[PDB]
Amino acid sequence: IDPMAFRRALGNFATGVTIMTAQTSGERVGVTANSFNSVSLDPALVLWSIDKKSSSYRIFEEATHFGVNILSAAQIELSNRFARRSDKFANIEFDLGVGNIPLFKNCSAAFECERYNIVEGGDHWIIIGRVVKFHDHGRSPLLYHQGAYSAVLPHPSLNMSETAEGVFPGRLYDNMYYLLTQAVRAYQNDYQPKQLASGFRTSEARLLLVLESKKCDLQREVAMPIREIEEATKILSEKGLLIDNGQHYELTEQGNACAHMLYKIAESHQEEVFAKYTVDERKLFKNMLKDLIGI
Amino acid sequence: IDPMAFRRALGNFATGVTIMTAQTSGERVGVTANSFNSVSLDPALVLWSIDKKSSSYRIFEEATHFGVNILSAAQIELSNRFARRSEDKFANIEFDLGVGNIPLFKNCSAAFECERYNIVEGGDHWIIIGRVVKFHDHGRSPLLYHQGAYSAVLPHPSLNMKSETAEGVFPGRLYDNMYYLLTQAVRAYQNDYQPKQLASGFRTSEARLLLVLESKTASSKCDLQREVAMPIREIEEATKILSEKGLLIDNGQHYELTEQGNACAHMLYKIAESHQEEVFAKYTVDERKLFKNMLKDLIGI
Ligand SMILES: Cc1cc2nc3c(=O)[nH]c(=O)nc-3n(C[C@H](O)[C@H](O)[C@H](O)COP(=O)(O)O)c2cc1C
Ligand SMILES: Cc1cc2nc3c(=O)[nH]c(=O)nc-3n(C[C@H](O)[C@H](O)[C@H](O)COP(=O)(O)O)c2cc1C
Repeated sequence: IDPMAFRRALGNFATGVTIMTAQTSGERVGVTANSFNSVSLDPALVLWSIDKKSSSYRIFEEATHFGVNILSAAQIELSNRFARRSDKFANIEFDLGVGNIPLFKNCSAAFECERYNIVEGGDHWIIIGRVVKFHDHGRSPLLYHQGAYSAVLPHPSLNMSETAEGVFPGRLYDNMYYLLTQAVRAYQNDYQPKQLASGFRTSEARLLLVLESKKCDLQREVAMPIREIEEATKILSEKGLLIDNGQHYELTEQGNACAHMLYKIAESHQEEVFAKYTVDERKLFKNMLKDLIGI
Repeated sequence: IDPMAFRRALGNFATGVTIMTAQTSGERVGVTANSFNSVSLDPALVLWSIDKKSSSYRIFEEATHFGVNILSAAQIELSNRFARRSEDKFANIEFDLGVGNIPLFKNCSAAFECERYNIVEGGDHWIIIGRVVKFHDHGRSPLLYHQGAYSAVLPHPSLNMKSETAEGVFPGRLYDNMYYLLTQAVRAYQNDYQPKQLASGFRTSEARLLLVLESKTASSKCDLQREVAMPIREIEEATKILSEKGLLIDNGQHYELTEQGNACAHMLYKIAESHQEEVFAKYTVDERKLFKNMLKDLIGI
């Protein structure tokens, strides 16, 4: 099967973002990884897949301990730093655990592991580690879905019911916070099928909407790692929507049209339901939304 | 180390929801699993961990193929059905057959038809590695599982709150749309509510139960599972923790919150209302009333 088409199919499985750290001596490594997952509770075992050609596996193989840093939603810069080969720990504060495990700050969780055993896994090494100490902080996590960073949309869905007061799960869910998250649910249920029908994934749409206006700068605006940007710009170039002459990325006439239609789709739901309101009422709704954001 | 405290710490790593299916004959199994993850591209290898006490591993060990069904956000009922041991999980459940008679569900985000590659020991679980021979890429909005509760994906990249120009706040000039303003409003609200809820020592599973049980008592776990969007296993886990804190009473008929539990549910309500009441205080009562009615129009209630 095609490796690229398979990697893009794996993007449907949303995961968190972890950073695997280890230190021997003074040799230190930091690898951003999303192949992490749990295995067993007794004993406490976790695994993750590291590339066989990664220049960091030698230090993971030499060190007796490695750490799993569950990144929070406010650690996108920390994810991109430990995502490209480099002194990755330059100007990066961290603490040391058992086995000199580099532990970062403001993380959602951390798992200090002893190296349990390594297993063959195709073109990767499956590193199994025994958790000897963990940290449960509970901060809002960072997501990685379809090659783009996202966040978790909280609150359970509402019963779409019998009574007007029975729509909410409880009587206390009639709050502004719950109404905002459920408005995004109803909006996402209307926009996502329309974007998918046009053959655009999340990585493709974010680049069309950004490049239509005006690699590190682009990485910080679309919230996508460099590896996913290079992958998506290639796909957009195959569809005749982008030209990568070597200097920068520019959308074609065909690319600018697709970016504007994605704007029409993201506005079709609000324009369809707010048609009964006046122009001043719709303008007030945006001004009150900006007051919630802070702009 | 404590297994329970360790399992709760594992909830910080948000994952999607998959259902592992296999069929031999007519012997059929379906296990909801979030331990799934990718391994290798060449060859295409994926793994997941199945419990050693699972009554379905024997059929997974016998069958030559098993499937990974990536569930979508509208498949919470399908996740809970295949989340409890039953003799006929596929009753009144439509599905198709792939290679090796792999049961494939409909309306999923993605699917991975795999041949049984190798099984590896993994503590109290079996690590099943499978080689992907066929996949389906649909791209639907996925179902999330974080801190023992079902959730959805909050899209769109964050906006630049520290820029010079007013039009430079958005990543592009086309991001000034109502969809983006709604998602970024939830970001600003979550950044204000989430740190305050954590300061009270309540996770997602605890907060959803406090806000639901405060209104009415919950008799059957099947109904409570459908309202808080949490599997039965997490409800029994969280109601115990709320009971340790003196916030819940399980008399045997129905879950009931204590007066201390009712207090914690009200304080979570004030925190969820503090941000809007603080920024919308300049608006009139009719303007704030219109904002809720226009939000309900977006939802459909
Ligand atoms: C979101 C994300 C997930 C990643 N997951 C893995 C992974 O599971 N295994 C791996 O070897 N590299 C993964 N990488 C790439 C690592 O950052 C990798 O260490 C990087 O290419 C550095 O290469 P080096 O270790 O050879 O120096 C991931 C990168 C990103 C952005
Ligand atoms: C969100 C979620 C994720 C789960 N992940 C796994 C898993 O990765 N491995 C596993 O063996 N069971 C997992 N389970 C338990 C399954 O629901 C499993 O089907 C259940 O224990 C019954 O299995 P049985 O039919 O083999 O007895 C998970 C349950 C839920 C709710």
